[PDB]
Amino acid sequence: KGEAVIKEFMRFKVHMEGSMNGHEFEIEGEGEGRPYEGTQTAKLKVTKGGPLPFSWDILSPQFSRAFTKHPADIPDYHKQSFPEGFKWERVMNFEDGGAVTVTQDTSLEDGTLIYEVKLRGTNFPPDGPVMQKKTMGLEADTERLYPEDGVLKGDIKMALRLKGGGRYLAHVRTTYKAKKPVLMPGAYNVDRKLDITSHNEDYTVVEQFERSEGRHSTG
Repeated sequence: KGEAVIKEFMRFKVHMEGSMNGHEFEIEGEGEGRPYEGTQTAKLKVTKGGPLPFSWDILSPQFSRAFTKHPADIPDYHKQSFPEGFKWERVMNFEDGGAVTVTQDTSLEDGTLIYEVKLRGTNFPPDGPVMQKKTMGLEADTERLYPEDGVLKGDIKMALRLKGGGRYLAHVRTTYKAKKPVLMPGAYNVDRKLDITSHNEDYTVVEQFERSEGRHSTG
C-alpha cells in the first residue's frame, strides 16, 4: 500500500527504554504531524528514572522518519515501507568521548504509527555538559544520506548549544532499513531543525517540534 497508507495527517505513539552512564530510564509519548509538509510535534513524559540526570538534547533526535518533505523527484524511502514499516540503528559520538547507540522499530497499528526505541549512552564525563544539563537545544543540521544494499546510510554533523555560549559537537551515523524492498532514492540531504517548545522545570514533561526537508546535494 506504501505512500497511500501515510496520510496528510498522522499520529504516532513512542516508548523509549534507555540508560545514560548506567542510569536507567523510560519515556512514553505521543505525537502528530503533516508527513508531506515535513512538520511534526511530540509530547514526551518520563515514566521511569526521573528526573533525568542528563540533557534532554541526547533524547530529542530519537523520537520519526515518515515526516520528511521531499521534492517531486526524490522517492521517500520511509513512506514507501508501509504498512510493514522500518527500523533504524544509530551511533552518536561526542567531542568529549560520550557515545550513544540507539535502535528503533517503526510499525503501523490501526492507522497510528508505533515507535519503540532502545538507547545506551556511555563514557560521558560526569562533570561534562550532558550529565550537568548545560546544553540549550540542537542547532539546525543536515543529514547526508546515501543508498546501499536496499538501505539508507546517514551522517550528521550535530551541534548542541551550550548554556553561556558555544557549541558541543557530535557525529551521528545511522542505517535506516525498510522491512520490505522499496524504490531507492539517490544520495541526498535532509535539512532539520528540532526545537524544544515547552517543558516543566524538571523536564519530566517535554514538547518538541521538528521540520525535516529533503533536497539534492550540489556536489
